[PDB]
Amino acid sequence: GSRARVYAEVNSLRSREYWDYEAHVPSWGNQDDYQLVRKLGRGKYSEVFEAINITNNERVVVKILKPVKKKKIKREVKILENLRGGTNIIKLIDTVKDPVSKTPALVFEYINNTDFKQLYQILTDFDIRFYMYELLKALDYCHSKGIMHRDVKPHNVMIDHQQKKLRLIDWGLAEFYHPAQEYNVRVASRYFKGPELLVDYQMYDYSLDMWSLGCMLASMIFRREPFFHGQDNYDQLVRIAKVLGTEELYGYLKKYHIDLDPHFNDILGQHSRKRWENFIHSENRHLVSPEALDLLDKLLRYDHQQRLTAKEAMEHPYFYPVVKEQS
Ligand SMILES: O=C(O)c1cccc(Nc2nc(-c3ccccn3)cs2)c1
Repeated sequence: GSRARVYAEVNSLRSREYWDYEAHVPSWGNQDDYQLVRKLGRGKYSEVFEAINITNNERVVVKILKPVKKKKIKREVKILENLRGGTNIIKLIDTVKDPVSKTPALVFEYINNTDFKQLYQILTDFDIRFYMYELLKALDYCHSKGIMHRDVKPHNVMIDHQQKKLRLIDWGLAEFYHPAQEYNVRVASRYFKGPELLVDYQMYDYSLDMWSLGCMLASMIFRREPFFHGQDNYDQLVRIAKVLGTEELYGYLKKYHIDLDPHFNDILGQHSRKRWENFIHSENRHLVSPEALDLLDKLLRYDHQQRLTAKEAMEHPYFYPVVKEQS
Protein backbone atom coordinates (compact mmCIF):
# COMPACT_ATOMS: atom_id res chain seq x y z
CA GLY A 1 0.00 0.00 0.00
CA SER A 2 0.90 3.63 0.61
CA ARG A 3 0.51 6.01 3.57
CA ALA A 4 1.20 9.65 4.23
CA ARG A 5 4.50 10.33 5.99
CA VAL A 6 2.85 12.99 8.12
CA TYR A 7 -0.54 13.46 9.70
CA ALA A 8 -1.46 9.90 8.79
CA GLU A 9 -3.55 9.10 11.85
CA VAL A 10 -4.77 12.49 12.79
CA ASN A 11 -8.43 11.89 11.89
CA SER A 12 -8.48 8.53 13.66
CA LEU A 13 -7.13 10.26 16.77
CA ARG A 14 -9.98 12.79 16.76
CA SER A 15 -13.64 12.38 17.64
CA ARG A 16 -15.65 10.72 14.89
CA GLU A 17 -17.75 13.86 14.59
CA TYR A 18 -14.67 15.74 13.34
CA TRP A 19 -14.46 13.72 10.10
CA ASP A 20 -17.94 12.14 9.76
CA TYR A 21 -19.24 14.98 7.64
CA GLU A 22 -22.35 13.06 6.54
CA ALA A 23 -23.52 13.38 10.16
CA HIS A 24 -22.84 17.12 10.32
CA VAL A 25 -25.85 19.40 10.75
CA PRO A 26 -24.96 22.96 9.80
CA SER A 27 -26.71 25.94 11.35
CA TRP A 28 -28.21 27.77 8.36
CA GLY A 29 -28.60 31.53 8.79
CA ASN A 30 -30.65 33.89 6.69
CA GLN A 31 -29.36 34.83 3.24
CA ASP A 32 -31.71 37.88 3.21
CA ASP A 33 -29.04 39.79 5.13
CA TYR A 34 -26.89 39.85 1.98
CA GLN A 35 -27.23 42.03 -1.10
CA LEU A 36 -25.55 40.63 -4.22
CA VAL A 37 -23.50 43.26 -6.04
CA ARG A 38 -21.79 41.47 -8.90
CA LYS A 39 -21.07 38.01 -10.24
CA LEU A 40 -17.45 36.96 -9.75
CA GLY A 41 -17.37 33.49 -11.20
CA ARG A 42 -19.23 30.31 -11.98
CA GLY A 43 -18.30 26.62 -11.56
CA LYS A 44 -20.14 23.44 -12.24
CA TYR A 45 -21.87 23.30 -8.82
CA SER A 46 -21.69 26.91 -7.61
CA GLU A 47 -21.56 30.60 -8.51
CA VAL A 48 -19.76 33.29 -6.56
CA PHE A 49 -20.86 36.87 -6.04
CA GLU A 50 -19.51 39.96 -4.37
CA ALA A 51 -22.09 40.95 -1.76
CA ILE A 52 -22.72 43.35 1.10
CA ASN A 53 -24.12 42.34 4.47
CA ILE A 54 -26.83 44.96 4.83
CA THR A 55 -26.76 44.73 8.63
CA ASN A 56 -23.13 45.83 9.06
CA ASN A 57 -21.99 46.96 5.59
CA GLU A 58 -19.36 44.23 5.37
CA ARG A 59 -18.24 43.27 1.87
CA VAL A 60 -18.19 39.48 1.46
CA VAL A 61 -18.23 36.74 -1.18
CA VAL A 62 -21.41 34.63 -1.40
CA LYS A 63 -21.09 31.18 -3.00
CA ILE A 64 -24.52 29.88 -3.99
CA LEU A 65 -24.49 26.11 -4.16
CA LYS A 66 -26.55 24.01 -6.50
CA PRO A 67 -28.58 22.26 -3.74
CA VAL A 68 -28.79 18.69 -5.17
CA LYS A 69 -25.33 17.88 -3.79
CA LYS A 70 -26.27 17.30 -0.12
CA LYS A 71 -23.35 15.08 0.92
CA LYS A 72 -20.85 17.29 -0.90
CA ILE A 73 -22.32 20.40 0.73
CA LYS A 74 -21.91 18.87 4.21
CA ARG A 75 -18.35 17.87 3.30
CA GLU A 76 -17.33 21.38 2.25
CA VAL A 77 -19.06 22.99 5.22
CA LYS A 78 -17.55 20.61 7.80
CA ILE A 79 -14.07 21.01 6.27
CA LEU A 80 -14.34 24.79 6.35
CA GLU A 81 -15.52 24.68 9.98
CA ASN A 82 -12.64 22.42 10.92
CA LEU A 83 -10.21 24.84 9.22
CA ARG A 84 -11.54 27.89 11.05
CA GLY A 85 -8.78 30.28 11.95
CA GLY A 86 -6.21 28.44 9.78
CA THR A 87 -3.51 30.60 8.36
CA ASN A 88 -4.27 31.77 4.84
CA ILE A 89 -7.37 29.59 4.48
CA ILE A 90 -10.36 31.50 3.20
CA LYS A 91 -12.52 32.45 6.19
CA LEU A 92 -16.07 31.06 6.20
CA ILE A 93 -18.16 33.81 7.85
CA ASP A 94 -21.48 31.97 7.75
CA THR A 95 -23.60 29.24 6.24
CA VAL A 96 -26.94 30.63 5.05
CA LYS A 97 -30.02 29.66 3.11
CA ASP A 98 -32.60 31.48 1.07
CA PRO A 99 -35.35 31.20 3.74
CA VAL A 100 -37.99 30.23 1.17
CA SER A 101 -36.22 27.95 -1.35
CA LYS A 102 -33.77 26.62 1.27
CA THR A 103 -30.95 26.78 -1.36
CA PRO A 104 -27.72 26.93 0.64
CA ALA A 105 -24.90 29.39 0.28
CA LEU A 106 -21.53 29.97 1.88
CA VAL A 107 -20.39 33.44 2.96
CA PHE A 108 -16.66 34.14 2.83
CA GLU A 109 -14.40 37.02 3.63
CA TYR A 110 -13.76 39.31 0.69
CA ILE A 111 -10.20 39.39 -0.79
CA ASN A 112 -8.97 41.50 -3.59
CA ASN A 113 -7.97 39.13 -6.41
CA THR A 114 -4.96 40.24 -8.44
CA ASP A 115 -5.40 38.41 -11.74
CA PHE A 116 -2.92 35.63 -11.71
CA LYS A 117 -2.09 35.56 -15.42
CA GLN A 118 -0.86 39.13 -15.25
CA LEU A 119 0.68 38.82 -11.77
CA TYR A 120 2.77 35.75 -12.57
CA GLN A 121 4.63 37.64 -15.29
CA ILE A 122 5.78 40.43 -12.91
CA LEU A 123 6.58 38.72 -9.62
CA THR A 124 10.09 39.34 -8.17
CA ASP A 125 12.25 36.55 -6.72
CA PHE A 126 11.32 37.63 -3.20
CA ASP A 127 7.62 37.83 -4.10
CA ILE A 128 7.61 34.20 -5.30
CA ARG A 129 9.35 33.04 -2.15
CA PHE A 130 6.90 35.09 -0.04
CA TYR A 131 3.73 33.89 -1.72
CA MET A 132 4.85 30.26 -1.91
CA TYR A 133 5.64 30.41 1.82
CA GLU A 134 2.19 31.83 2.55
CA LEU A 135 0.53 29.09 0.45
CA LEU A 136 2.60 26.45 2.25
CA LYS A 137 1.26 27.76 5.58
CA ALA A 138 -2.26 27.04 4.36
CA LEU A 139 -1.38 23.55 3.10
CA ASP A 140 0.57 22.57 6.20
CA TYR A 141 -2.41 23.75 8.22
CA CYS A 142 -5.06 21.82 6.30
CA HIS A 143 -2.88 18.69 6.11
CA SER A 144 -2.31 18.96 9.89
CA LYS A 145 -6.11 19.05 10.19
CA GLY A 146 -6.42 15.82 8.23
CA ILE A 147 -7.62 17.43 5.00
CA MET A 148 -6.36 17.27 1.41
CA HIS A 149 -7.40 20.26 -0.76
CA ARG A 150 -7.19 18.34 -4.05
CA ASP A 151 -7.64 21.42 -6.27
CA VAL A 152 -4.55 23.58 -5.78
CA LYS A 153 -4.10 25.82 -8.83
CA PRO A 154 -3.62 29.56 -9.50
CA HIS A 155 -7.33 30.31 -9.62
CA ASN A 156 -7.74 28.84 -6.12
CA VAL A 157 -4.74 30.78 -4.68
CA MET A 158 -6.21 34.30 -4.33
CA ILE A 159 -3.45 36.90 -4.01
CA ASP A 160 -4.08 40.52 -3.05
CA HIS A 161 -0.82 41.94 -4.30
CA GLN A 162 -1.63 45.36 -2.84
CA GLN A 163 -1.94 44.17 0.78
CA LYS A 164 0.37 41.10 0.31
CA LYS A 165 -2.41 38.71 1.37
CA LEU A 166 -3.04 35.19 0.13
CA ARG A 167 -6.02 32.88 0.62
CA LEU A 168 -6.51 29.28 -0.47
CA ILE A 169 -10.11 29.07 -1.67
CA ASP A 170 -12.65 26.57 -2.98
CA TRP A 171 -12.70 23.61 -0.62
CA GLY A 172 -15.42 21.91 -2.69
CA LEU A 173 -13.10 19.08 -3.77
CA ALA A 174 -11.36 18.71 -0.40
CA GLU A 175 -11.49 15.42 1.49
CA PHE A 176 -10.46 13.89 4.80
CA TYR A 177 -7.37 11.66 4.67
CA HIS A 178 -7.72 8.18 6.19
CA PRO A 179 -4.87 5.66 5.80
CA ALA A 180 -5.44 3.05 3.11
CA GLN A 181 -8.55 4.76 1.81
CA GLU A 182 -9.04 4.68 -1.94
CA TYR A 183 -10.00 8.06 -3.35
CA ASN A 184 -11.49 9.22 -6.62
CA VAL A 185 -8.74 10.20 -9.06
CA ARG A 186 -11.09 12.65 -10.84
CA VAL A 187 -9.90 15.64 -8.79
CA ALA A 188 -7.70 18.68 -9.47
CA SER A 189 -7.31 20.72 -12.72
CA ARG A 190 -5.66 18.80 -15.56
CA TYR A 191 -2.46 20.83 -15.43
CA PHE A 192 -2.12 20.34 -11.66
CA LYS A 193 -2.98 16.62 -11.45
CA GLY A 194 -0.24 14.54 -9.90
CA PRO A 195 1.08 11.50 -11.75
CA GLU A 196 -0.73 9.32 -9.22
CA LEU A 197 -4.06 10.61 -10.50
CA LEU A 198 -3.05 10.25 -14.15
CA VAL A 199 -2.11 6.58 -13.60
CA ASP A 200 -5.32 5.82 -11.67
CA TYR A 201 -3.61 5.27 -8.32
CA GLN A 202 -6.32 5.74 -5.71
CA MET A 203 -4.31 5.40 -2.48
CA TYR A 204 -3.03 9.00 -2.55
CA ASP A 205 -2.63 11.50 0.25
CA TYR A 206 -1.72 15.12 1.15
CA SER A 207 1.29 14.80 -1.14
CA LEU A 208 -1.05 15.30 -4.13
CA ASP A 209 -1.30 18.96 -3.08
CA MET A 210 2.50 19.18 -2.98
CA TRP A 211 2.70 18.14 -6.63
CA SER A 212 0.22 20.89 -7.49
CA LEU A 213 2.22 23.39 -5.46
CA GLY A 214 5.39 22.29 -7.30
CA CYS A 215 3.63 22.94 -10.61
CA MET A 216 2.78 26.45 -9.41
CA LEU A 217 6.36 27.08 -8.25
CA ALA A 218 7.71 25.96 -11.63
CA SER A 219 5.31 28.28 -13.43
CA MET A 220 6.34 31.22 -11.29
CA ILE A 221 10.11 30.84 -11.43
CA PHE A 222 10.18 29.82 -15.12
CA ARG A 223 7.22 31.97 -16.30
CA ARG A 224 5.68 29.05 -18.27
CA GLU A 225 2.07 28.98 -17.06
CA PRO A 226 0.76 26.33 -16.78
CA PHE A 227 4.06 24.52 -16.58
CA PHE A 228 2.81 21.11 -17.80
CA HIS A 229 0.23 21.90 -20.47
CA GLY A 230 -1.45 18.65 -21.44
CA GLN A 231 -4.17 18.56 -24.09
CA ASP A 232 -6.02 15.77 -22.22
CA ASN A 233 -5.26 13.55 -19.21
CA TYR A 234 -3.19 11.13 -21.27
CA ASP A 235 -1.13 13.89 -22.80
CA GLN A 236 -0.73 15.44 -19.34
CA LEU A 237 1.31 12.44 -18.23
CA VAL A 238 3.35 12.54 -21.46
CA ARG A 239 4.21 16.19 -20.76
CA ILE A 240 5.38 15.24 -17.27
CA ALA A 241 7.41 12.26 -18.53
CA LYS A 242 9.18 14.44 -21.10
CA VAL A 243 10.67 16.30 -18.11
CA LEU A 244 10.94 13.71 -15.33
CA GLY A 245 11.81 10.80 -17.65
CA THR A 246 10.12 7.57 -18.73
CA GLU A 247 12.40 5.04 -16.99
CA GLU A 248 11.79 7.04 -13.86
CA LEU A 249 8.01 6.78 -14.37
CA TYR A 250 8.23 3.00 -14.79
CA GLY A 251 10.26 2.67 -11.57
CA TYR A 252 7.54 4.55 -9.69
CA LEU A 253 4.83 2.31 -11.15
CA LYS A 254 6.83 -0.78 -10.19
CA LYS A 255 7.34 0.36 -6.62
CA TYR A 256 3.60 0.77 -6.05
CA HIS A 257 2.44 -2.08 -8.25
CA ILE A 258 0.56 0.31 -10.48
CA ASP A 259 -1.15 -0.87 -13.62
CA LEU A 260 -0.70 1.48 -16.58
CA ASP A 261 -3.59 1.99 -19.03
CA PRO A 262 -2.38 0.44 -22.30
CA HIS A 263 -3.22 3.56 -24.28
CA PHE A 264 -0.09 5.09 -22.78
CA ASN A 265 2.15 2.62 -24.56
CA ASP A 266 1.53 4.36 -27.90
CA ILE A 267 2.20 7.92 -26.68
CA LEU A 268 4.79 8.00 -23.88
CA GLY A 269 7.81 7.39 -26.09
CA GLN A 270 11.25 7.33 -24.47
CA HIS A 271 12.53 10.37 -22.63
CA SER A 272 15.55 11.07 -20.46
CA ARG A 273 15.13 13.00 -17.22
CA LYS A 274 15.84 16.64 -17.93
CA ARG A 275 17.92 18.99 -15.79
CA TRP A 276 15.79 21.75 -14.32
CA GLU A 277 18.37 24.27 -15.49
CA ASN A 278 17.09 23.54 -19.06
CA PHE A 279 14.13 25.82 -18.35
CA ILE A 280 16.26 28.89 -17.58
CA HIS A 281 16.59 31.62 -20.18
CA SER A 282 17.14 35.33 -20.23
CA GLU A 283 13.46 36.07 -19.45
CA ASN A 284 13.37 34.12 -16.13
CA ARG A 285 17.00 33.94 -14.99
CA HIS A 286 16.48 36.46 -12.21
CA LEU A 287 13.81 34.26 -10.60
CA VAL A 288 15.87 31.04 -10.65
CA SER A 289 18.53 30.14 -8.09
CA PRO A 290 20.17 26.88 -6.99
CA GLU A 291 17.89 26.82 -3.97
CA ALA A 292 14.76 27.30 -6.09
CA LEU A 293 15.79 24.39 -8.32
CA ASP A 294 16.65 22.15 -5.36
CA LEU A 295 13.23 22.79 -3.83
CA LEU A 296 11.44 22.25 -7.12
CA ASP A 297 13.29 18.99 -7.76
CA LYS A 298 12.09 17.72 -4.37
CA LEU A 299 8.42 18.59 -5.11
CA LEU A 300 8.03 17.50 -8.74
CA ARG A 301 8.83 13.82 -8.11
CA TYR A 302 6.77 10.90 -9.33
CA ASP A 303 7.02 9.15 -5.97
CA HIS A 304 4.35 10.89 -3.89
CA GLN A 305 5.90 9.48 -0.69
CA GLN A 306 9.26 11.08 -1.44
CA ARG A 307 7.96 14.58 -2.20
CA LEU A 308 8.58 17.12 0.52
CA THR A 309 5.77 17.66 2.97
CA ALA A 310 4.43 21.23 3.22
CA LYS A 311 6.44 21.66 6.44
CA GLU A 312 9.65 20.28 4.91
CA ALA A 313 9.18 22.64 1.99
CA MET A 314 8.67 25.61 4.38
CA GLU A 315 11.91 24.68 6.11
CA HIS A 316 13.91 24.63 2.85
CA PRO A 317 16.65 27.28 2.41
CA TYR A 318 14.72 28.86 -0.48
CA PHE A 319 12.46 30.43 2.14
CA TYR A 320 15.21 31.68 4.48
CA PRO A 321 14.96 35.26 3.08
CA VAL A 322 11.25 35.27 3.89
CA VAL A 323 11.64 33.95 7.42
CA LYS A 324 14.42 36.47 8.10
CA GLU A 325 12.26 39.35 6.84
CA GLN A 326 9.30 38.24 9.02
CA SER A 327 11.66 38.33 12.01
O1 LIG B 1 -15.24 28.81 -3.36
C1 LIG B 1 -14.68 29.49 -2.50
O2 LIG B 1 -14.21 29.12 -1.41
C2 LIG B 1 -14.44 30.99 -2.86
C3 LIG B 1 -14.20 31.98 -1.86
C4 LIG B 1 -13.93 33.19 -2.21
C5 LIG B 1 -13.85 33.57 -3.59
C6 LIG B 1 -14.12 32.67 -4.57
N1 LIG B 1 -14.03 32.89 -5.96
C7 LIG B 1 -13.76 34.01 -6.64
N2 LIG B 1 -13.49 35.21 -6.12
C8 LIG B 1 -13.22 36.07 -7.18
C9 LIG B 1 -12.93 37.51 -6.80
C10 LIG B 1 -13.00 37.95 -5.47
C11 LIG B 1 -12.76 39.29 -5.21
C12 LIG B 1 -12.47 40.14 -6.26
C13 LIG B 1 -12.46 39.62 -7.56
N3 LIG B 1 -12.70 38.32 -7.85
C14 LIG B 1 -13.26 35.60 -8.42
S1 LIG B 1 -13.69 33.93 -8.39
C15 LIG B 1 -14.45 31.37 -4.19
